[PDB]
Amino acid sequence: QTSVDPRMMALYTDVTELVGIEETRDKLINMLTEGDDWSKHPLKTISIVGFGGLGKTTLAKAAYDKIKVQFDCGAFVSVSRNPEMKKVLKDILYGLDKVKYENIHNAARDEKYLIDDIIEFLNDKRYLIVIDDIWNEKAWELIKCAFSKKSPGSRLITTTRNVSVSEACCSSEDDIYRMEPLSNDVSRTLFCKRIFSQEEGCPQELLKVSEEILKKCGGVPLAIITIASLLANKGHIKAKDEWYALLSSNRSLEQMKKILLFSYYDLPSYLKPCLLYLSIFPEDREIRRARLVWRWISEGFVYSEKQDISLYELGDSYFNELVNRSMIQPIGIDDEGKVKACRVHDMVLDLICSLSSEENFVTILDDPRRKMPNSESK
Amino acid sequence: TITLEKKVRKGIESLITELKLMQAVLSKVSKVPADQLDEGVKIWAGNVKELSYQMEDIVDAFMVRVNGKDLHRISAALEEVVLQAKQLAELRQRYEQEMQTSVDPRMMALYTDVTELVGIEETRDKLINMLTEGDDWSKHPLKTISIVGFGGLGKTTLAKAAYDKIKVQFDCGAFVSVSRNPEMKKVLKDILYGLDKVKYENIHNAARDEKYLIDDIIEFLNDKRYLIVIDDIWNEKAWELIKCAFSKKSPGSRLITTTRNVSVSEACCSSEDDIYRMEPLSNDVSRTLFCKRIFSQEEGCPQELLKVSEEILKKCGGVPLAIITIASLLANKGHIKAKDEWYALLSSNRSLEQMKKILLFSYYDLPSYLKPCLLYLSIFPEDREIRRARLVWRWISEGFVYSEKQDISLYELGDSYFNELVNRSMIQPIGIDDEGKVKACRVHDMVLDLICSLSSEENFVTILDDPRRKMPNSESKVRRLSIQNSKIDVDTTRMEHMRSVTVFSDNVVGKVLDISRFKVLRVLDLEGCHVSDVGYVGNLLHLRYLGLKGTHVKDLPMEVGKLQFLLTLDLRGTKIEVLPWSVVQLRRLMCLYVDYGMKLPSGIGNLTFLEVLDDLGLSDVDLDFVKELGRLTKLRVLRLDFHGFDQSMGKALEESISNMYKLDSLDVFVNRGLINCLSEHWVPPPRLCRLAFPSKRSWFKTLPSWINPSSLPLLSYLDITLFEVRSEDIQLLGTLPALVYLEIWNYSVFEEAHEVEAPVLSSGAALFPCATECRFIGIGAVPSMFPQGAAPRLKRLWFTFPAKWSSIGLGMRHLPSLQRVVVDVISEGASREEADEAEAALRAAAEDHPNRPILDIW
Ligand SMILES: Nc1ncnc2c1ncn2[C@@H]1O[C@H](COP(=O)(O)OP(=O)(O)OP(=O)(O)O)[C@@H](O)[C@H]1O
Ligand SMILES: Nc1ncnc2c1ncn2[C@@H]1O[C@H](COP(=O)(O)OP(=O)(O)OP(=O)(O)O)[C@@H](O)[C@H]1O
Repeated sequence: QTSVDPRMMALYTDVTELVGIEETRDKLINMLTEGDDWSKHPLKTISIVGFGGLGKTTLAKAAYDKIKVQFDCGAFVSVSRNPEMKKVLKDILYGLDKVKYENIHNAARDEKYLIDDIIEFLNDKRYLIVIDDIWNEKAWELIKCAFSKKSPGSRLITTTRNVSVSEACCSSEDDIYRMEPLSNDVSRTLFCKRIFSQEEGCPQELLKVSEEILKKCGGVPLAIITIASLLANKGHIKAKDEWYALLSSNRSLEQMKKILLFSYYDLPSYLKPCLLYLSIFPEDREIRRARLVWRWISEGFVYSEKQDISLYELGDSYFNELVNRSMIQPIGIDDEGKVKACRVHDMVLDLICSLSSEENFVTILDDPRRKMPNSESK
Repeated sequence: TITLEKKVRKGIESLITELKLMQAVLSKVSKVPADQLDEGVKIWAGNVKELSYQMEDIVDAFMVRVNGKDLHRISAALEEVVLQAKQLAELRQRYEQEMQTSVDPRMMALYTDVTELVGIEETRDKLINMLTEGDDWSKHPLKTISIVGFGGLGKTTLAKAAYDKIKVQFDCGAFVSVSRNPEMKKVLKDILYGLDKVKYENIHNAARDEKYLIDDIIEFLNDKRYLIVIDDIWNEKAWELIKCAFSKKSPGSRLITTTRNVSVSEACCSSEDDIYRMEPLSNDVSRTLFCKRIFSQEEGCPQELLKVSEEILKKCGGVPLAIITIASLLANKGHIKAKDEWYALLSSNRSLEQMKKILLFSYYDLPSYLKPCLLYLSIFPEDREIRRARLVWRWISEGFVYSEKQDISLYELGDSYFNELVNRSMIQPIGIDDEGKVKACRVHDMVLDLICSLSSEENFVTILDDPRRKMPNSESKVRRLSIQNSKIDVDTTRMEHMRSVTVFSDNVVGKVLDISRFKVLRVLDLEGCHVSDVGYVGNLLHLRYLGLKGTHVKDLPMEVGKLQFLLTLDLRGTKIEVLPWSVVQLRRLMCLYVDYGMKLPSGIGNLTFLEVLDDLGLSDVDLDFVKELGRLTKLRVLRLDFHGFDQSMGKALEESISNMYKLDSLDVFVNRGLINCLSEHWVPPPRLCRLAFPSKRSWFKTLPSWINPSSLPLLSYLDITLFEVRSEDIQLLGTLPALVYLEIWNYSVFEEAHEVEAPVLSSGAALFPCATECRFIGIGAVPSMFPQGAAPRLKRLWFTFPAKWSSIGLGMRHLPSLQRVVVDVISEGASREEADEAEAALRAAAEDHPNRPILDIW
């Protein structure tokens, strides 16, 4: 049969296991209400952006559960990558009132009548609605119709991985919240709590390997949690040399890989090679963009049939699109007014290296790891 | 050599069958919108198209040229093309692996805010008045209104506005939309659910046939007033079925329908007064919409942008969809773009994709045999207008028009194709031809861009402009070429397989390119160019259309007799005087345009199949010529000149004319004097439909006797100048059944010194059925002409009135439909004091009429 989205179980995680939410939760809550007469201003929309595994839907869920009391009706809907609009509208309706629209998932009407139902139900009410995991523009363009009328005091929240989608949702660029990774102390406490759960005392021999591992994670809660479960080995903590072996180099790991690969399976077909090409450069350094663009043009990944196009600006567009989908961190400003360099997360780099190795796209030569392929003549 | 002949025949028959199959497949493919095809099928279809072109060329070569060398070349080409076909088949089979739906883009527009519509109030109130129209509207029978126009014009918006405004004064209503390929069950369920959301709340899950749903609708509407809107009807069967639910009679109920097709609207409404034709916005309204959309708050356009703004607004054409999309494109909500960027856009995103997808519905709906005929319009320049006869003859020459019936003329098929294109609101017709049909046509500019892109993606047509649209980067096989900017230079050494060349340049460099190398041509069109002489027209052997109009050609090579296939030969405005004799030997020839100053050779009787002959000389000609004229039997248009023609032999000419059974139009031009032909006891052809004598200085005597409505049952046009008109001559014209148009001159009033005599009509009613215009130039009377109310369709009247008759009444209430009157007064007999008296009198007589026509005294 078909499997279920691995991100669904995370909605049933206990609340006493979240480390550093209070600050961000209260900041978002203040961004929503913001005043004493917030219940008299026009409808507002907030959006949250970042890369996968950063903790967006967790924060939205926290704020929603905290302040849902001060409204009349609300819902918490999730849109996937390839959505069916009927399903989304039925989900909204069933979330607004479980009794009246109890059998709404069996009705067979088109989108116009479902939108009319949503409009009629929301007349003269304050509502708080969260829409999750939007992946492109058409979906929002259609769902926006149900919130066309004006309603003083109502609020919308959306979460996404794509930046242009967030610019299209919100009106002002002050209504965008950018998720950012945890600090070092918070990450360390999460780690300890996750593994040394009760002692919360790290032995000394493990300190420096712990620090290098935490640096490799980068403050992303998903990676921290998965590696902590890997090293926990609930029966027994592993040995120091085994920690070293892991650093140099299961269900949770498969889940993390499957989750991160959503952004790769979503790219247009002409952008997949341009991404794998990043597995040529070493780990932590940064890459000049001009080098990348000229090498892409030389390899033959950039072409068009129009008569009046310059390949340089096509390549630049490809680079900006890769940055747009939150798969690359830009750094600095070039001497011609553009980005200077780019960085890549380390787990993403490992995924890319494995993907590109499974197809003879690139062969790397390190002595400890990644030696010559055993049986390959080409 | 006997064996070779037998083999080539077999190969050709095989190719013909294969061509049929390939065309079936391609037509099947070309229906799917581009978003549902996969790349494999698309690539394979392109290659199949190319092979089809090659095989057509081989078949044509065999048909024309049939010796040893020819048969050898043909056998070689046959073998090669068969091999290529097999190879492509294997290639497709090698990489075949088997391994949601979007929403209508027009749906979001129903949720647009109402404060963003600019100029609705007037049209909205006009439609509302067309619906109610009175105080007792709630007691008249059921009425149906329809709205027509092209896409993006604002039909459903207007319907929605009126509906929301007046829905209160009814009991029940609904707003349903039918798509292109509808399911009738879904439409009926939609109506039911719209009428009552509570009772029929779960109606979309019921599973009954159409009969029971129709019965439910009929039972619910019993004893109620309802207002129902039905949207986006695309053909006739849908309405034919939905009409059954509104079969009973219900006083006070109303229906509205909106559509893009004209025949559908004629089938919905009863009277042609219940049709609303949407028309684009004016210039001021369009400009305010533009500004509002972009400069939203300032509403102040900077000066440097004024003229580019005006050119852009002219290109949009007043269609709200285009205005809105281009305004969003130039807005760039972050920042208004720069002036040079505006220029770049003018010379040359989500909203743009949506607009293209919306406009392409009318293209994906055409029958398969009409899609090429539309793409062919991408050959002509942007804003000019196109003659329809040119189009029709070029379509026939290219091979787009064919049928298997035995008794059909391709000219009327082509005319039907043109009228169908006009019917679907994809072409704007302009003017009236000299044979009673449309003259020219225009195309919207965005539609033109869409057509150009579509036709370019398939090597259908290659255009040559220097700034944009240069030679294709990697293309060795070009079939149809269109030269518009003579600045470019052409290679024309790889273009072996041309089919059609057209030059639009007044420029000298236009005549520079060599033509004798295109050994396979079908259409040569040099109309307007300044070429001087063409001796290479022979040795082409494949032509079908030779268009030389308005060129400086002095004389033709006496080798045109070799072109055994030549449908059209157009010589007008050239400097030719005598046609070469070998012209007689063009057995397949269907159209001959020529000036009356050119000498035709003798044996013209051999040119059977002639369907159109223009401006015969008829001067310095013997009798056997006028007798030969009687052999062209299937001839539908004729024009004569009678210039030097001796009027002693008119009887033979009239017999030869009476011999042509199929015939529609006829002209006779005579300089002066009395016309000494077409005597009485003539028996005109039965199907005649248009007759004209544009002389205006050569009169008939009293009237031809053969004008009785039995001999000419069909007639919709007439133009005669009589010597002296009687009173019981207009009577005979009243007897004529159709007679849409009419124009009579009285020769004695002007050239002689006779005076205007008042004609009186008597003994009858309904004298002029279907007479929309009448110009009695030389004779006039308003009341006594039309007693009891006759000609209840007239719209323009021309008559003369002496000032003597100031002391007959000018009451214009006999005639309801009057809209325009043109008068001229003769003031020498009566004094000025009677003159201004009569002027004010007829002015008041025009003012009392409810329609309030316009006057002109002259
Ligand atoms: N502050 C935190 N403390 C502990 N765990 C956290 C915290 N924030 C997030 N997590 C954990 O991170 C995991 C993934 O987070 P989440 O799925 O909310 O990120 P996301 O932005 O929704 O990812 P995606 O963009 O793929 O939907 C969850 O299992 C959650 O338990
Ligand atoms: N008077 C107006 N002012 C502003 N916008 C208008 C006006 N009329 C129409 N529009 C806009 O034009 C767009 C298309 O109009 P509409 O779809 O009603 O035309 P239509 O005749 O229904 O087209 P189709 O024949 O394809 O259904 C709509 O988005 C509407 O907002």
